[PDB]
Amino acid sequence: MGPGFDFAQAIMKKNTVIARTEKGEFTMLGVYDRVAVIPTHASVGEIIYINDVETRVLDACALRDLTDTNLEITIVKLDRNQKFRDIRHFLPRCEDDYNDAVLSVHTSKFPNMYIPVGQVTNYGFLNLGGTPTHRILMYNFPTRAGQCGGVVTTTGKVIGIHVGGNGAQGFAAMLLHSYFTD
Repeated sequence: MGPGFDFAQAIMKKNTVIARTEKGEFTMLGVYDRVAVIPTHASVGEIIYINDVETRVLDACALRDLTDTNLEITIVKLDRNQKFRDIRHFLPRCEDDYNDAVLSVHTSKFPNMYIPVGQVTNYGFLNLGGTPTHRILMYNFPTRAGQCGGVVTTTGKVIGIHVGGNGAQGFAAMLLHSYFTD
């Protein structure tokens, strides 16, 4: 509908796949080469389904900060025959608050879904499903099951992936440029 939705659509149309684990279907953001991200609660194993195709997992790393606190991001390298467009130059370098964000989801259940979530707070600490978690972004939208892995963007920046909600607020794990240096 406007330039925020334009940037979000450009990311969804080239840099997302549908990932399926034993814990469900997730929006999965591809970042560069065969490297993608998914919420750690997806419990990625040795094999994952990517757009309903059986795919070997070459590496999976559940990130934690240097206090050994959960970040809720798993970085997955996929045994896929095709690379993602490199979007690392759209990742923020530092923790920050944002205005006017969009949460975008693409699954069998929720195809082509875009939500204007508005103002995003650097929330920091969250007890997420009983797990102490750091680098959490918060938005005041009643997100639901089915939105986990959804991409949070502003114009020009890919800032997080949706990892939970409390019925009134939604929560994303930050993406930082430093997670994807090679």
